[PDB]
Amino acid sequence: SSKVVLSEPRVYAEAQEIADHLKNRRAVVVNLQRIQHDQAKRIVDFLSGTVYAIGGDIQRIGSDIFLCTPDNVDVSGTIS
Amino acid sequence: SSKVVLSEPRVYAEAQEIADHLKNRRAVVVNLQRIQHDQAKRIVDFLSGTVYAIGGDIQRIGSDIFLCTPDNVDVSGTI
Repeated sequence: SSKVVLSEPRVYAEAQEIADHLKNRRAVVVNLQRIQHDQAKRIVDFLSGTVYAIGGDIQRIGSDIFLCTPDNVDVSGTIS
Repeated sequence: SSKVVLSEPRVYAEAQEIADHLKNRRAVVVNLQRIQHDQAKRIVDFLSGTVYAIGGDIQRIGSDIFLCTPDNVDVSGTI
């Protein structure tokens, strides 16, 4: 019924695919633990701009991993 | 609208609170980065039994981090 996408991007360009998911109202788990760190930063910044624009959110869920949500997904709880 | 719960348990007994969320049709992200490693294992095994019982799923989504879902959440892609 609801859909969550798991994403492990290799290059900065793959952020566009993630943003398309968000625009289509799906949450996306973004694992950046195994990407070049300079590229990870770029992804996160791009996705911050995406979510800012569509009224969603982006939240760190662990070391170099994030949950991006559209406005139709409420997230509760926190991770240190 | 849907709800996703973020959990960072510190003791094994908190796996019950995660299981309650799943029985109530919410996905839970379970970050086991801060718990003792021996106890992480035991949480992950407890949750596999829970999801087995209710027809959901458990998927590793990074180091020491898992996505548990009930049957009403479809997960696509992999990590």
